[PDB]
Amino acid sequence: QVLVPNLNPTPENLEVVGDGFKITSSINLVGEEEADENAVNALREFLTANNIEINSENDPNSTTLIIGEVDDDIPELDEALNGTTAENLKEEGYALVSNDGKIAIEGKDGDGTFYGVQTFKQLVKESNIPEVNITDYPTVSARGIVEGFYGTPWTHQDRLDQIKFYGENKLNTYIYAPKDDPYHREKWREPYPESEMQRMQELINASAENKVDFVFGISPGIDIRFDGDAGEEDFNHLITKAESLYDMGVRSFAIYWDDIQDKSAAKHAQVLNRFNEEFVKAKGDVKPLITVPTEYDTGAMVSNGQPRAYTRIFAETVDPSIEVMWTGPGVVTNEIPLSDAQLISGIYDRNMAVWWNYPVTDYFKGKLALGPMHGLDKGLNQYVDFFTVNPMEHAELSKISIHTAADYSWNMDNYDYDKAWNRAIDMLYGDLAEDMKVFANHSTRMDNKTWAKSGREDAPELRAKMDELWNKLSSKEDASALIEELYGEFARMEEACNNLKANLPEVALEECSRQLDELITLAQGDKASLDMIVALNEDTEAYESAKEIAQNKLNTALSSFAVISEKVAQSFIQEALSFDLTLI
Ligand SMILES: CCC(=O)N[C@H]1c2[nH]c(CCc3ccccc3)c[n+]2[C@H](CO)[C@@H](O)[C@@H]1O
Ligand SMILES: [Cl-]
Ligand SMILES: [Cl-]
Ligand code: NA
Repeated sequence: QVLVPNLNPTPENLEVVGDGFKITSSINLVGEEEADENAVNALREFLTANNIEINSENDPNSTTLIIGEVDDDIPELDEALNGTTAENLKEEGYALVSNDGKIAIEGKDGDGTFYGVQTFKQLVKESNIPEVNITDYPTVSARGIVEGFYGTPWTHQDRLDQIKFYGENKLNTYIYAPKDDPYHREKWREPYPESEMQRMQELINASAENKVDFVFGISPGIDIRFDGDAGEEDFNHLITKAESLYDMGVRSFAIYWDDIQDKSAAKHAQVLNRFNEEFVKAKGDVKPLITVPTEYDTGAMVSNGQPRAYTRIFAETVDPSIEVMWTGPGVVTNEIPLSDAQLISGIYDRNMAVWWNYPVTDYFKGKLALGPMHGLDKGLNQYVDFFTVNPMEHAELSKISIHTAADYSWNMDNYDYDKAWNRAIDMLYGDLAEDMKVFANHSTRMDNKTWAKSGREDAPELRAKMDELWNKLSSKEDASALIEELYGEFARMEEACNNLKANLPEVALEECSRQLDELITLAQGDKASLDMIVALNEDTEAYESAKEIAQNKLNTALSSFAVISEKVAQSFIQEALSFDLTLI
């Protein structure tokens, strides 16, 4: 009576200054004429979807909804806001106040109005709203996804659905750069045939409608020629390419030099500098060029606190107005500490862009990455102004991690990874949220066992409980209470997974059915591992029997393509098998 609903992102400023109130079958619409075009179509769609009519003219008594910019200049808006303004905020900023009856939305620019609507959309529940005073704006100005992974590229529907999802969580950047789109890279010189072109146009259109900058990436580095007529012919292919995507409405571009053998720092930068001049600037309404250098992680870029040969020359040749992306201290790493970003930003003498390789799983596909942004410094905004994550080829399940990235990048300072993660699953899964948390909590840590690792540890509280069990048994202390609690945990893993199998929407189930079965198998080996232990009671029969099962469950898990809970549910079984409790 009446609480604020989960919001994503977390708005900069929000306080309850009322009990909230129901919105009528019919509201008062004021401002649609002036307000941002896209912010309004998003309103009408929400309004439609929710059995909420727009008054052909006033009252009664209707709930009063008022919307527009600050340029735009309306009377009801100001009285409505009644103290609050979006006049002194960054681009994409807005204000929202729901005053008993009244609902006021003004953004600084069209962008912020649209976002103000998104926050409205999330605030209303049943027609009920809370009374609140909101001023909101992003920490980082560019926030989004780079579809840059290896593997089957997102389908065309996948992409439209992501692009909508991005609008609703205030992410504003989508970089188009699938490694295995032949035309992005393997055949970069070549024009998209007619029907990809048709499909490409809808991406673009859909993106503008959701205030998403659609960025067109190209990766010519495997075979591009730099010198003489060969270089002219090739640089022209780049133009031809960008032009066609310009002539479709694209006003951002990226040119990527990652994962190639040719380390011609000077030549790469010169291609970029040429494009900045001949395309970007000659066009006037194209956003800054974005690039990744062939050295794109601190280990590859730096030695002894100083740039390496390639990075040094790249840094000094490439135009200041160009956004350079780096991945952090490693290609797939635990963290980006402030000190890493300071270092990299120093070398390029600019605010940097991040290409963050999580939740992407192309380098270890058996595992789904279902955790929150983790390990990224909460003061990164000091040196970084462009933050994107590289997602899984699994579009739907990627949403959980992307959800958290939206809150990290929009409200960096207050970002809490555990709360963000919970919110994300709550917001995305509804009645299934609790069961989905159980499962996903075991699938957050990525680790290919060699060079690639990132993410929150899997099921950390269970892992500490397993640790305590071993400490009490090696000490020869009574552990029956804990043993009993772990039975409940393992039983609850299997219960949740079964509920997920039978009730998940198909769009999500098809991405995780194998991993669901993997956690069920381990939960059963976990349970059999406990029996193995209780069998303490010098019962050799029950011991051999629970042992062959624990061992079979483990072996099934080890053999299976799906990977989950390596250091927790799976490891517990190997820990239990090696705990020799038969000694006298
Ligand atoms: C910043 C550029 C980047 O990360 N490029 C690719 C990239 N390069 C690398 C390291 C190089 C590599 C490539 C293939 C096989 C092993 C290692 C890892 N990754 C990501 C994670 O797999 C891929 O998704 C990216 O497309
Ligand atoms: Cl050459
Ligand atoms: Cl496996
Ligand atoms: Na800068």
